[PDB]
Amino acid sequence: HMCDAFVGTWKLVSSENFDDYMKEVGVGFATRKVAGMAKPNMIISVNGDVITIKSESTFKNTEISFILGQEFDEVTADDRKVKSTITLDGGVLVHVQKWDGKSTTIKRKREDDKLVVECVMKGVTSTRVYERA
Ligand SMILES: O=C(O)[C@H]1C[C@@H]2ON=C(c3ccc(Cl)cc3)[C@@H]2C1
Repeated sequence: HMCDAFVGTWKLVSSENFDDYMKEVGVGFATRKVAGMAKPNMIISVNGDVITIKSESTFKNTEISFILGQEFDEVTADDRKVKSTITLDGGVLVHVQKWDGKSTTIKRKREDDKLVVECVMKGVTSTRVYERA
């Protein structure tokens, strides 16, 4: 019953500062423009110890499956090849991505009926709010 309140199908309803987050990460112009238009659905499921997070949009479809605390390799929507580790910290899914000596952290939390996603790279934060689909 690990992660029960995250499981389901979620739709993006608002984004703030995502262009600047993508800039900070190193995403190029054309990818930022197309990625920034997307209104993904995020589909979270759990089977035993394995959590799966899918993101589907007109821009890209991504899927990760993982065990908490156990590093895995991820190809991000912008084609970075990163090493990822996801843990639960006080009810928040904390996702760290490492690549080329760089690091970004993505937090996912349940707040009221929303799933709030906070993406941080150095001093730049973006907040993306999802609602149940
Ligand atoms: O809303 C979300 O799912 C957040 C968390 C995800 O993890 N990485 C994202 C990302 C990075 C670069 C690009 Cl170009 C697009 C998307 C997603 C944005």
